This record gives sequence, structure tokens and C-alpha cells, in this order.
Amino acid sequence: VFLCPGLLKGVYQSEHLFESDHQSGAWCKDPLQASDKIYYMPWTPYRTDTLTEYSSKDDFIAGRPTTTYKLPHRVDGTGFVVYDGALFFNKERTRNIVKFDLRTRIKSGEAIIANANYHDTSPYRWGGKSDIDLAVDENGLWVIYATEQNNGKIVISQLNPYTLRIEGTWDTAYDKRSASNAFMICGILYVVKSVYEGNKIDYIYNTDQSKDSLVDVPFPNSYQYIAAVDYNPRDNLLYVWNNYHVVKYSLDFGPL
Ligand SMILES: [Ca+2]
Repeated sequence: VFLCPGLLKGVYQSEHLFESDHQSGAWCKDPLQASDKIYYMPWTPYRTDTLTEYSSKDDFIAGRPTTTYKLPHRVDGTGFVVYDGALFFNKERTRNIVKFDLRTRIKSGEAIIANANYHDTSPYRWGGKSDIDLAVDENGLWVIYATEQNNGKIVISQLNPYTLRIEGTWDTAYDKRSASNAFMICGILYVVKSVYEGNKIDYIYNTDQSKDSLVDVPFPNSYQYIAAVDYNPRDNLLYVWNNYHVVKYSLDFGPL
């Protein structure tokens, strides 16, 4: 339902929400249930099992939650998304994605991501069990991961959010442990390279005809510990967590 904005050509600092008390974490909004609600999951090794919901940007900055969700399992890494009223996350120490319905607060299902590396086998550059990264864009729900078969290089799959089945799979040429993070826009994977305490998108992979390219799109890295970068196809922004800081970046596009 979202129109492709084009090929990404610029990333800009835009909004700084607050400095959190966790170095790593993720946060997002649900593009398919348009509301002001913000979802928040700070990262704590072997202790992450809660999703916090805020009703607005103001409530979020003020730390006034609407509710907390106790998850049926613990979570690995910062890769979660909320999509069409359901939380998707990587179940701790598995290659499985759990779907958790927020309105009914029950586990809907579980999917095995075939042959996916997990639990600090192929994390992003900072570790944190960030092996499996969910992404939503104009073309739906995606999983970004790596496999032993693809020599630790990023693999992307389309994940049906209704049936939890994989619907398409592409092997890329990019070492996942070399990447800081990654995200999808219009079925194109963008991989971020950055310094931890160059800063750029330096690789793209287009799932339409499976063509990849080396690029150079400067990426802000003001705090030098990128933990999460997730795209939102409703507002065309990046929701970023960087060294305690919770921020949004705006995007500029050329034709695709
Ligand atoms: Ca990501």
C-alpha cells in the first residue's frame, strides 16, 4: 500500500528523541496500524523479554508507558519489528521467529528460518546476538540473516506474516559480521558500515533481478555504536538506536 520512494541517495540527521539508559536496543512504530504508538525494546544480554508501548511521542520522551508486554520467550538482539499489530522477534538461542499478537497478548506462531546462523554466529559488528534482523518495507516483511552455506554473507528472505512461511530467498555477497546494520526499502537491501567506539551505506542488493552494487551514501554515526537501524515505509524514516541515543533520520531519494 506504500509507494516506492525511489533509490536512496541521502541520509540526514533529523530528530533526537532522548538518550536512553541502555547502550543498545530497538524502537519502532507499526506502519500498518497507523497511530501515534511507539514500541520500545532496550537490549539486556540474557534478560530481554519485555516490549514497552507508549501512546505518543510525548509520552515516549516523558517515559509514561501505556503498557508492557511480557513475552513468552526471551529475545536475541535488536532485530524486532511490530507489523500489523503483531510483534515479530528472534527467540533467544534459536533460528526461530516468534509472532506475538499484541491485542490478544498471545503467541500466534513460530517460524524456523532455514539454516540461519544464530546467537552470535553471524551478528552485526557489535555482537549482541544480532544474528537475525527483521525488516518491514513497501514489499512487506523480511528477515535479514546469514548462513554457513553462504559463508557468513547476508541472506535475505521474504516472510509471510500470515503463515510464517518463507516466500523468496536471496544470497548476497556481503559479510554480515562486517556490517553495522541493514534495512530494506522497496525490496532493496541497504547495508551500513560504521565505526565503533568510514560511516556509510556501501552495499545494496536489489531483489528484483538479484543485482547488487557497491555504493557510497554517507550515514550518520554521531555516537559510534549503532545497535539498530530500521526503516518505516509509512513515513520513509530510519528509526535508529546509537550508543544510548534514540534518534530518527530522514531520507532523500533518486528515481528507481
Ligand atoms: Ca535493521
